[PDB]
Amino acid sequence: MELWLVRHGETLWNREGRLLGWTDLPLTAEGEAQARRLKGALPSLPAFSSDLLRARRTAELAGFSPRMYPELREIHFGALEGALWETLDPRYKEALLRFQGFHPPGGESLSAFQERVFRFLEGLKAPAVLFTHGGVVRAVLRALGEDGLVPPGSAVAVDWPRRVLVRLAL
Repeated sequence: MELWLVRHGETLWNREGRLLGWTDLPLTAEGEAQARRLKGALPSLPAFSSDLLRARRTAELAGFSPRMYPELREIHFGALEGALWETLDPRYKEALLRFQGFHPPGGESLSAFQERVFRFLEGLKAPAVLFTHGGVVRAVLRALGEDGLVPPGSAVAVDWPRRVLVRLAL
């Protein structure tokens, strides 16, 4: 199934290297500019979006009218929400880089997070555009044997659950 995964535009914490999960931060002005540049560049397929403001806003500025689904949320960081990556305990930093053995205090385990993400993808019947988060895009790309680091406000199309089709960044 052709799926477009769109990472929302820049937020202040995305700039400052701070963990951003369920904290409902808004897009910065450049984040909004990135979202607007997606309008007309993405296929006009039905859209779905995380219910977090930054994702909803990105969908809107991109010219879409998404349905809101919590399953598309970034992973909840719990007590690590907003945590400065610089002072993050190396134990967490390493687990985040490897994308394994990570369960932030009071947040979601990486296993529960990826299960709800992939479960959601399994429920799609036709190609669609998913406005979501970096963690979600990374989970999908990694499962497909590619690294899932993409820039904010960019998109990647995949032929789930087989391979990646194209990476769109502008």
